Amino acid sequence: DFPRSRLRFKEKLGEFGEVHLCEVDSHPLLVAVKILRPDATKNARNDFLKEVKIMSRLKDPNIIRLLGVCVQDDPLCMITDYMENGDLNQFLSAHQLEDKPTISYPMLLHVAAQIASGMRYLATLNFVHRDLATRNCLVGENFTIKIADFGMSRNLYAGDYYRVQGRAVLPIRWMAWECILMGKFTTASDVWAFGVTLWEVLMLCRAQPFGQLTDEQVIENAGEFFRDQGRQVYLSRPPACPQGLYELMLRCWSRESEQRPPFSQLHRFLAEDALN
Ligand SMILES: Cc1ccc([C@H](C)Nc2nc3cc(F)ccc3o2)cc1NC(=O)c1cnc2ccccn12
Repeated sequence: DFPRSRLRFKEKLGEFGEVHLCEVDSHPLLVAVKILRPDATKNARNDFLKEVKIMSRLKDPNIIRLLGVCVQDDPLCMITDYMENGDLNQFLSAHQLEDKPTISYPMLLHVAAQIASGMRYLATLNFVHRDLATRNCLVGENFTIKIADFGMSRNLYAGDYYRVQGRAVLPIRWMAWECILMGKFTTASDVWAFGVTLWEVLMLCRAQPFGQLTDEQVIENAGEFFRDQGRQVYLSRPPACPQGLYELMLRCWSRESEQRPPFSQLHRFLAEDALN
């Protein structure tokens, strides 16, 4: 529950808490195991226990799945699926769009449809992710995608978060205008972050959203959405993205939260309409 002795620690996969590739004899069975740092504070331990609880809610092919736990003894462990290809941002970065390692346009749509399906599931639970982005997705065998949430602290993605002393850490470049101005999050702001995530996929993660603008400019842009005088600025159409699919992204960035398409409609478009 889970038998900790059945675990065989093999390699470190990354870094609050280390993640390790482990083997389970059942024989070539691989899992990911997250362990609390030896010097974790009482606050870190509490957060870890809550992550376990939140994660235990989530049961979908395109969401990270809690396979097991070791909490009745120290140190605390969380066990998930091992996703061979690591995070989606690093994965796409190592690929180029097929001409005429490579990835094809239809494969990009399949990646995006899987994210939409995972988010469709979350919406059914009335669960708001709050930090959807390619950096929070993992890639397994055969371009299979699982949405996760690594938190906001990793050095690699430091530049994706706006930090003011004593305030919540904010992924402003993925955030709906109402999130920036009022600091609250909904399924409708998850849709907006999905539009930005889809922009990243079609960019093959080559540039930060609004990359040529400062943090302060991105925040003032939310103000311009609010005022609605036609001065707001949008992510440009990626090279690999045709106009029809771009117009979908634009609906995700509608000023009015109710005008943003539900994830059920987004999934339909990506899995069906976008095929023609
Ligand atoms: C073992 C574990 C525990 C926890 C988590 C994730 C980060 N925790 C998490 N997601 C959430 C999604 C929500 F909606 C809400 C809360 C969430 O909390 C992930 C993992 N697994 C890996 O990180 C992993 C697997 N395969 C590889 C390959 C390379 C690198 C890393 N990995």
